[PDB]
Amino acid sequence: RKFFVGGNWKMNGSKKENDKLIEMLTHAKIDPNTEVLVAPPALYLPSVREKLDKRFHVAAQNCYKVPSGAFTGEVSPAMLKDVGCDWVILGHSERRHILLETDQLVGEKTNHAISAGVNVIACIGEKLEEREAGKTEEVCFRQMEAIRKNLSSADMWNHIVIAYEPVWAKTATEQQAQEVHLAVRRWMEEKVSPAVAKSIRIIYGGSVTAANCRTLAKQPDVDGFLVGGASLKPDFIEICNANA
Amino acid sequence: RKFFVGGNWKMNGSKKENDKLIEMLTHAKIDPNTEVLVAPPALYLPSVREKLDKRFHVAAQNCYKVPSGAFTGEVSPAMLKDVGCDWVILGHSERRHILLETDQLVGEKTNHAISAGVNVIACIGEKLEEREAGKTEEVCFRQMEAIRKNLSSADMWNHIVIAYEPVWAIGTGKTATEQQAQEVHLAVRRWMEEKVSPAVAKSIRIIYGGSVTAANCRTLAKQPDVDGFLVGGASLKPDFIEICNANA
Ligand SMILES: [Mg+2]
Ligand SMILES: [Mg+2]
Repeated sequence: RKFFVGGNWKMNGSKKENDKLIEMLTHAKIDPNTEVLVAPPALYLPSVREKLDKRFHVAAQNCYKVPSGAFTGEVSPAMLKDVGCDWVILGHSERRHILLETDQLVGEKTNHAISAGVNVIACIGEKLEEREAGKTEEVCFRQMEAIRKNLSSADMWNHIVIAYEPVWAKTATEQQAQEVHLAVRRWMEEKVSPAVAKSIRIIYGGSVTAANCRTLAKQPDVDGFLVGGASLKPDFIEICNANA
Repeated sequence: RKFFVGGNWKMNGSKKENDKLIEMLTHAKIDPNTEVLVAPPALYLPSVREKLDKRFHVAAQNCYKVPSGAFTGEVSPAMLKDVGCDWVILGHSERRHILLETDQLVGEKTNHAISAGVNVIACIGEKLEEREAGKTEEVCFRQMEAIRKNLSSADMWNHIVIAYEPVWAIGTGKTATEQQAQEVHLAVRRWMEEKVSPAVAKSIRIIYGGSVTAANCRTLAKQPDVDGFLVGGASLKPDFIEICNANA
């Protein structure tokens, strides 16, 4: 499985700061076997995609579940493709828990994006009370099932990267991350197919820093990262190189 | 009060379709005393603003309530200003009722946008079951109060346009008459007079955000407390220009 590192800029960006990050990525020494993605705020997606070499993916941080219509404030996968973007992050913990997105909506968006030619980083993860009640697997499997049930065909998994976010984190160890990634992969093996489970990337979306990335990368079922704050700093390059 | 017409493109657009609308706006003949605004999807705000004559306002269809942070998928007013856009639509009925935005959240966003130098079209309106229970004013006043209460000072009303959406009509087979529209606009202006000030009530634009068409716009525009429109589907068509000219 090809190592996959996505930098989620979250609600951070400006012409000035984006220029700095683009120059950092353009001149950086990055392991050629790492797939690298960045996700700027929607306003800046067309410009970042125009300015970055195709070696880098550029992802939206959200999209909706139909190509057009009366949905003020929403953007569709067709618009992403229009501006050269072929990736989207869906179901991020902030969208589920702050902006109130349901499991079903994330699954509907995922199916629609892939149908429109956009690959999906599909995010899952449990909150603190859920982990403490022993429901990590119950919650993660429920979120995964809502995606599985909404896909139009089993080949769509070739266009998904699963991101596990330990929302509950209190600090998640590399052992705790590996434990969930393994459980999710075994779920994929049973509910989809061994072939998909073996090939699908499951990336870790907890706190990823220059200091902990190499230990996390060595876990056998951790295939990369969905990076938060470090994506805005030169440490992102070290994280991109965590598997090398 | 200066007549104000905003076109809400909703989730419709592409680089090439937007260029087509920009050409329509550029070649349109419009009364220079009318304020005209368009609101493209967020991906297209910088390109639309760069390409479209500065005589037209360019608005975001939504934004969030702090300048930056851990809010994946949200954009801030500071980013709007960074790409030259100084307007936003907030509290649109689709965001309230489909995306579940609260009265308080709309008020917090409105305050934050204005704080950043972004003017706000603040949308209000009641649903049918609320209207049939005699709660049109109760609902509209509750929504307005949540905005008022969250403003950092009453001077922020100089940066607000209120849009009344008759959700009870938009979302059903009913049509709101121009008399029904005028009746709500009058009550909202009187709320402004009583709860804010007469000076603010006299100057604030209250635009109608129901079904606005080439066929009904002139009758709606002549209503004394209707100061313009927030246009939906017709904003994507040449009919938008007739609506921009509805008061002349
Ligand atoms: Mg021309
Ligand atoms: Mg109707």
